[PDB]
Amino acid sequence: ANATVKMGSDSGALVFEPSTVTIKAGEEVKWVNNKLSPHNIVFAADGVDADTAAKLSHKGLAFAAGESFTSTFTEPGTYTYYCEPHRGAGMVGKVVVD
Ligand SMILES: [Cu+2]
Repeated sequence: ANATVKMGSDSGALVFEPSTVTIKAGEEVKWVNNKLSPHNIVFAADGVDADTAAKLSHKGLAFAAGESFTSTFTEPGTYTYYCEPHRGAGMVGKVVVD
């Protein structure tokens, strides 16, 4: 049972919601595209290893109100994701794989 995040409120404010998710080692997590596009979900190697952070990242440009991404949360650890454009605009989210 994957967690589901949305890249922006299903209204019109760019917030990652849920901004922090906790799910199990080996499960996956989905993201839903909404509004204020483009967004991407770009994981900084935020304590976790480069390769895992990379493979979990999505530099895919999400234009279609319908496109959704999935990441495999194998390695227990912290992954911290942001948007490339909105990186430092307060648009960030966090993952705790258990
Ligand atoms: Cu964004």
